[PDB]
Amino acid sequence: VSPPPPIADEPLTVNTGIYLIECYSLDDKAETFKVNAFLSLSWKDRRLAFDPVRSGVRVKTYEPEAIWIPEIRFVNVENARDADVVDISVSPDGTVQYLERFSARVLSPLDFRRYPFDSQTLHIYLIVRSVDTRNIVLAVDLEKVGKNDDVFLTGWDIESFTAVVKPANFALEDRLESKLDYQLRISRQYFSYIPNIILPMLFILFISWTAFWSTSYEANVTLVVSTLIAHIAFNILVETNLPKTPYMTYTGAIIFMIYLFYFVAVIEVTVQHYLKVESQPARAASITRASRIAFPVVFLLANIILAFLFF
Amino acid sequence: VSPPPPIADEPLTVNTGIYLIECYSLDDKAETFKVNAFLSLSWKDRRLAFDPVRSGVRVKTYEPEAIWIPEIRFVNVENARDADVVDISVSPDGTVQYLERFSARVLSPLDFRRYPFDSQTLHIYLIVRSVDTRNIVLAVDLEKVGKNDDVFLTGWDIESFTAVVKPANFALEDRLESKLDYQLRISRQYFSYIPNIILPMLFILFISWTAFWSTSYEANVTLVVSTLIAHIAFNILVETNLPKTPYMTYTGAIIFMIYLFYFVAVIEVTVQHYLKVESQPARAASITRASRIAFPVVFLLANIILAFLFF
Amino acid sequence: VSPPPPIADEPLTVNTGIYLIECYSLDDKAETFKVNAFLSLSWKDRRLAFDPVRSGVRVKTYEPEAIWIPEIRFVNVENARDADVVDISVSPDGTVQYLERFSARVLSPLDFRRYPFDSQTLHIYLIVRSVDTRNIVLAVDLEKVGKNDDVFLTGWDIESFTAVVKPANFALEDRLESKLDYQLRISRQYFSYIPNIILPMLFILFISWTAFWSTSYEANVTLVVSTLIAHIAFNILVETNLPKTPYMTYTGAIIFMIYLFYFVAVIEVTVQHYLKVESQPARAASITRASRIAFPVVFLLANIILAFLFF
Amino acid sequence: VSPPPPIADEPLTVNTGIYLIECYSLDDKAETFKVNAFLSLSWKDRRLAFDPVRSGVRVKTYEPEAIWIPEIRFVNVENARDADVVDISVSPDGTVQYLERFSARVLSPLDFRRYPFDSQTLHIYLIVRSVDTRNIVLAVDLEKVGKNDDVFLTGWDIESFTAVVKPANFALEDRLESKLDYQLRISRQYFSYIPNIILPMLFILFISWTAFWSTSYEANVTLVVSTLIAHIAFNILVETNLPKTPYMTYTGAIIFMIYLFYFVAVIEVTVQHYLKVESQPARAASITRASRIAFPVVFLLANIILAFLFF
Amino acid sequence: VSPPPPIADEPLTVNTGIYLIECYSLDDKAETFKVNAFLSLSWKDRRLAFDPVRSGVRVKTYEPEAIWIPEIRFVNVENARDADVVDISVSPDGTVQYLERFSARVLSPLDFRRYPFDSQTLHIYLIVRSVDTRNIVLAVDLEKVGKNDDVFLTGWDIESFTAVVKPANFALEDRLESKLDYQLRISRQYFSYIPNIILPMLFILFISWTAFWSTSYEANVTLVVSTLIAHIAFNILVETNLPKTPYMTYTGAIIFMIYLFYFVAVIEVTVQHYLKVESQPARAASITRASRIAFPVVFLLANIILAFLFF
Ligand SMILES: CCCCCCCCCCCCO[C@@H]1O[C@@H](CO)[C@H](O[C@@H]2O[C@@H](CO)[C@@H](O)[C@@H](O)[C@H]2O)[C@@H](O)[C@H]1O
Ligand SMILES: CCCCCCCCCCCCO[C@@H]1O[C@@H](CO)[C@H](O[C@@H]2O[C@@H](CO)[C@@H](O)[C@@H](O)[C@H]2O)[C@@H](O)[C@H]1O
Ligand SMILES: CCCCCCCCCCCCO[C@@H]1O[C@@H](CO)[C@H](O[C@@H]2O[C@@H](CO)[C@@H](O)[C@@H](O)[C@H]2O)[C@@H](O)[C@H]1O
Ligand SMILES: CCCCCCCCCCCCO[C@@H]1O[C@@H](CO)[C@H](O[C@@H]2O[C@@H](CO)[C@@H](O)[C@@H](O)[C@H]2O)[C@@H](O)[C@H]1O
Ligand SMILES: CCCCCCCCCCCCO[C@@H]1O[C@@H](CO)[C@H](O[C@@H]2O[C@@H](CO)[C@@H](O)[C@@H](O)[C@H]2O)[C@@H](O)[C@H]1O
Ligand SMILES: CCCCCCCCCCCCO[C@@H]1O[C@@H](CO)[C@H](O[C@@H]2O[C@@H](CO)[C@@H](O)[C@@H](O)[C@H]2O)[C@@H](O)[C@H]1O
Repeated sequence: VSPPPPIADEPLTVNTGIYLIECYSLDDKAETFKVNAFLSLSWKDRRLAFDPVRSGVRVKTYEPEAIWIPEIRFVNVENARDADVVDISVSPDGTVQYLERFSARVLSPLDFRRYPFDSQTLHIYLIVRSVDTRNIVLAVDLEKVGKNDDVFLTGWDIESFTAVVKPANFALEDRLESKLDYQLRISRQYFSYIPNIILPMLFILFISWTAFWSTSYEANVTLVVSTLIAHIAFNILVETNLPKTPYMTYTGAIIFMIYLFYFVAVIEVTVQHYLKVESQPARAASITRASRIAFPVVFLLANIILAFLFF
Repeated sequence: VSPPPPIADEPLTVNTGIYLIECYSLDDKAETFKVNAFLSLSWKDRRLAFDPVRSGVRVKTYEPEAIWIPEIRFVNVENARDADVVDISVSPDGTVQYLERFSARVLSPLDFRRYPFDSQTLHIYLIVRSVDTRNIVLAVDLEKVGKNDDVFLTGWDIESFTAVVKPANFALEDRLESKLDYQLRISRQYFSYIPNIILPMLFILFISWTAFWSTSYEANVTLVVSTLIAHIAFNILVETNLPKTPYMTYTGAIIFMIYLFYFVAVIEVTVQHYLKVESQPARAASITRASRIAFPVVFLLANIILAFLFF
Repeated sequence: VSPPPPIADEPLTVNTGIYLIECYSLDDKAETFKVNAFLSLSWKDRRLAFDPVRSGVRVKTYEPEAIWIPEIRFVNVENARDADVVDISVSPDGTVQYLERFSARVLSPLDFRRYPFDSQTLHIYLIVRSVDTRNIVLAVDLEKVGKNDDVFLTGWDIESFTAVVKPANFALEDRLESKLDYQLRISRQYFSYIPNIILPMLFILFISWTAFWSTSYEANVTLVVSTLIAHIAFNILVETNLPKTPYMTYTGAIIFMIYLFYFVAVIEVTVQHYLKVESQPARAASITRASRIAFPVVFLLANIILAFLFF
Repeated sequence: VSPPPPIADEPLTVNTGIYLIECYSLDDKAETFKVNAFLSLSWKDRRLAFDPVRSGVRVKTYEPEAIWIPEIRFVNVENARDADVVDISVSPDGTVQYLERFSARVLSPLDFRRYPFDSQTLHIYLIVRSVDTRNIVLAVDLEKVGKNDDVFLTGWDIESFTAVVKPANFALEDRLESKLDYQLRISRQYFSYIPNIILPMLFILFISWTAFWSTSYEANVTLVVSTLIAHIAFNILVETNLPKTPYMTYTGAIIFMIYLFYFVAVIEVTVQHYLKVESQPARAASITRASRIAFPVVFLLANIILAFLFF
Repeated sequence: VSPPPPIADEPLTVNTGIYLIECYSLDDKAETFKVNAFLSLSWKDRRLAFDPVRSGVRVKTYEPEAIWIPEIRFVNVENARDADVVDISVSPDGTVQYLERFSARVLSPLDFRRYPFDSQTLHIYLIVRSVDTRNIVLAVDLEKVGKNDDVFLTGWDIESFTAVVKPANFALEDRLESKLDYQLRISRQYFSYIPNIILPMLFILFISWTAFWSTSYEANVTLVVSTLIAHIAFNILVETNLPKTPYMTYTGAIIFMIYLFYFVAVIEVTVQHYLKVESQPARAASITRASRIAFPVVFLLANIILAFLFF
């Protein structure tokens, strides 16, 4: 057992395919997902030719250790995948059809910029390293790339599973390495974020603005500080579900901005009271009357500007 | 070792059964459960027959590696199942009886629409892929489907464990695949949700409505905002136990609706105060007097409407 | 290797012992615990007998695979136990003494009715399934059931480790199965629940009742609603440590009842205020005067009733 | 392969050492720690002795399965340790030197009485069970007990790693068992508890006592109940990092005591107000004036008593 | 199979390289990180030398078990690494080129002093232990130390991966041990700490200082105590992400200092009110007027001092 030798001096082509049976645990924080799939491998090995006549059988079945099998590995996994050889078929010419079922935890960065209205392309990268007597090179048999209909990934919509057909070939520590990019295209179901986070967060903000219709300092201070706190809670909640990014995310921004609104609300509440104590309620009155319009208007304007920047 | 060949040209029939020994860890968020069970397999292998009278043994026992065993796999598992072969028996006509004990973690989607008053059908899907010299096909021996009496799944009632007797047969990458649907029917015990979540949540809401019997703005603001905060707490608690769905859930909806009630209460409290400061207590008085009835009534109507839409 | 055949036509008796070396991770929520222990098996295999004299040896040693060993399994485990065969001895008349050291995660339901003053019986169930040429049956050699003195199980007191001597024998898929019940009797150390949960929870309740000595609506509302929120916190704390049961638990009931106290307190606070605004302080005064005694008395009466019902 | 037989009728002596390479994950709640270490074993096997002059070689090598090796096991682990045999040397007189590198998770109870100013003695117990043809007995080769200089265990100082030289020998199920006690002496770095928990907790308490310089019931009620809540938070935080003990811990006590202070502060705030409403401000005034001194003094005295009881 | 013997009496040099394919899970609390990489080993074994001419190949392939391979291990890992041998090549003069792909969890202490503006040096320590017939010694082939371009470690910037070329050699239990230090230089992306923790924390503090423009005790008590509570929440949040250190961290220090601010704020609020009740508003007035400037100024001075001490 060692690689099949060249008729001319060509590289050995290994045809690959991945067929997804299960998708689970897309973990936003860790940036990983779990996959369970068929991996198929095919390649010519002429040493394996045989006569159906002189051997009885149209196809031969072999056990893994009886024949050379190319060492395909995944790049972006945590551990070597878990693999069960399902079947090895050789047709008389010596074409080998290899089928395994595997499960793995795959590393794959997400772009959180438009969370929770984002989409992602997950990758599974197949690789192979050339041996000394010859160069091995990968290809996609499109016939054998797919996914079953039930493959659901909680909280995500699956758009498509396809491979980039042309391998990236490169040198790595003095041997040739041939790498393939399988892509799984998903988009986040943002639905639930609406009732669970966004609206509650808006409600509490609007409740704060009722301070603009009140001349009670002690009341206002309570309205504004209390809701501020609830906002902090949502902030903390939302940030425990995301990893820490070196860029602002869309929700992140809305969340941050809204602090500014609480801060300016407190100022207004403070100024209004101060003026009142100093015996000038009319200036106060018209600062408050303004705020009733200004706050919602600037809040709306600022949001449109953000949606534009982000989307 | 390779498949037993056809007398005529029929498929090979593998009879299967699953007998549950343990059920644990129905995890709502992950949408998985753990199972520990007997898997039974039976099929005819004529190469293995013998004389009942001549042999003087009724039956005969082999070690897994000595005979052909069909590769049965689970579709919706995380990893290949953990299996000990318990026993393999071959009788005179060459019928093999195979028995393993296995544990696995099974993926199976839940419908959270009626949570926490919901029911589910868990699935375990057995599958086999045909080989080159013949097609393998699955069937259910009902005699060998079941579950022991103590199988308790915490926080759920077990209704039934049955198999859909007719396999789904289909082609997958150019070979026939035979698949069976075992169903575990369960329903959630909603009991504890009542004292732990629902009632507390109502109590704090009703406490909010005491503001309708109070002319103190500062008091009301404290009543209404305080309880709203406790409501957010229950909301966050509830939503950490569920996964994120693209559809409202029953509890989800009640929770969301109740925000609307707090918001409107705050408005009323604001309006009442405003009119009082503006020297018109009698309009204020009759808005509050209306609210004493309107709030409980519309809360009751809205709930009946919801239970009707959901159930 | 296959089962030793009957002298007459008797079943094969396997004597068993379990000797606990470690107990850890009694997890209330999952209802499981971890064990590490010796498992000892003994049975007669006549094919293995020998003359003491032409051998010059009292005993003989074997490696697992060299002789027939009965397949004992645990019923109520997650996965097949982890086992090291420590030693196998065969004495002249062919009595085999088998000793293994194993660890396993055991499933075992708890009765949370009297938490945290509760006791439990943990079970480890040994089983064996009969083969075709004979019936195997389990027994307990009391000599070899025990636990070492240091076996401590955090937060629990260990009462006793004993086996029910008589197996339950029954049929399961057309073979006889012999099952033994080892029982580990424990009771919860309730001590810490007192200063960590119970008393705090009482202190905040009592603090609430100070509203009965205050004519300040604003003050009272603060007292009552504040402490109610702390109560919710302890409620949430407590319920994250327990699984969800279809029955009320003792702590659960105290917790729930207390909500009723807060609710009625808020009513009283409300009524008192209302009457005062409506210029009748004397009715108010005697409702409050009553409450100072009613609340603590009815609280004490309701608790005695509950302890009675639960204990 | 079976045990080397006695020259006279002596027991076989296995010399042992443990050399720590890594210490991590001292988990207070689980009462476990993880260790990575060399385990060294030495014993005389005469069947293996050879000549140095004629052999030309002065030491001989072996693979594990080629010679008898005593089965040493750890008592207080979760699972059998993970072990790579590093090397096995045999010298001319047939002395074997065995070396393995292992990792394990070790169970070892902690005394939380003085937390977080506490010290602990972790234990790793080695054990061996005698075989039928002779008794095996353990000893410590001090030359081979130690730890590397970088062995750091987060949040703990390492004082010393020594073995108690004399084994405990005892019978267990009719065989002799020899057991050795390796001790790892550590003490907790309490530093960070000071700024993270203790001081904040004192700060909020002191803030509570400002009520004693205030004649505002509403203000006071807010001061006291608010801080009491923050106190509960620190309580809950602290108790999630400890396991539940059947004894008071030092911090636990301070934490519990402090509730008593809040409760009495609330009473005082209540009494003061009551007297004021009832038109007697001078009794009120001198109760408060007393409390300004009493509170801090009794708090200081109570703490000295506790430190004394605990330390 | 055993070590290749010296031409003269030289040590055997093993050349090593590590080439990172993946970095993930830098966990601050556990002080560990996960790595996935090529490890390459090279050394001369003359027994394996061969004539290019007579044998008709310029390279020679072996399976691990067929030749001697030095036992290289990592020092600071949790468990033995997970390794596939990728390839073993022997050239004519008997130079062996070994290549494995491995994954491991590496322990490596972090200096938290400047968190979250900190940088770290992660280490992977390769080691080998000499055998009896000769001394093995490690070196770095710089040709073979590297990392691929996509190696991203979430929330960290990767500066460089280099090896200190000169081994530390030392004796351990009477054998020579040769150890190499591969260093991975990273610095934390502090960006998101700004909007998520730092600014919110400053906002709530500034809100507190509005109390300095308010003569309402009851209001002030609410501002200062509310925000103090929010600060405790940020404190708790921050400290659950960090392990417990025996030194103050930068954030740690800001956070602690800020408590001092709240406490002094409360005192001011208290004194102001006291003086007012005692009929001297003018002292009060000028204490508050001072505080409006003192607080922000001393806050700013104290921060410059801190940055200076820490950076
Ligand atoms: C004034 C102060 C107010 C402070 C309020 C702060 C509220 C704190 C809420 C945090 C709740 C923590 O739990 C929140 O929900 C569940 C469900 O996804 C998750 O719990 C579990 O842990 C992680 C795993 O790393 C998650 O990825 C998640 O899938 C789940 O398995 C958390 O990641 C967190 O998102
Ligand atoms: C003002 C805002 C305040 C709002 C704060 C909301 C408080 C949120 C508290 C979260 C509760 C902690 O944990 C919540 O409860 C239980 C459910 O029975 C689960 O807690 C369990 O703890 C352990 C096991 O004991 C983990 O294995 C965890 O994954 C989960 O099974 C979580 O999945 C989560 O849903
Ligand atoms: C309106 C006010 C709302 C306030 C509500 C506040 C509720 C706060 C929730 C309490 C948080 C405790 O949640 C948890 O309790 C138990 C049981 O799971 C935990 O005990 C352990 O926690 C972690 C590890 O330490 C998990 O592995 C868990 O399975 C358990 O072993 C505590 O460590 C704590 O993390
Ligand atoms: C109105 C009242 C509000 C009260 C609110 C109380 C807030 C309580 C917040 C607690 C947050 C969780 O607290 C922290 O969480 C994690 C951090 O990974 C820990 O979980 C883990 O527990 C064990 C092992 O499982 C330890 O090894 C620990 O270091 C940690 O890794 C907890 O034991 C605790 O350290
Ligand atoms: C994985 C574990 C997750 C951890 C979850 C733990 C989160 C705990 C959240 C803390 C609850 C906040 O508790 C908060 O205390 C103070 C601050 O207002 C309040 O107590 C309050 O006294 C005053 C002064 O504040 C007012 O605001 C008034 O509203 C009253 O309720 C409450 O309004 C409440 O909002
Ligand atoms: C007035 C009192 C207010 C007190 C409020 C205190 C609230 C504290 C809330 C903190 C909740 C825990 O904080 C965050 O939540 C969890 C939930 O998956 C996240 O999940 C995990 O926890 C930590 C620590 O175990 C890491 O292992 C991290 O990599 C992540 O996997 C972390 O980001 C955690 O830091």
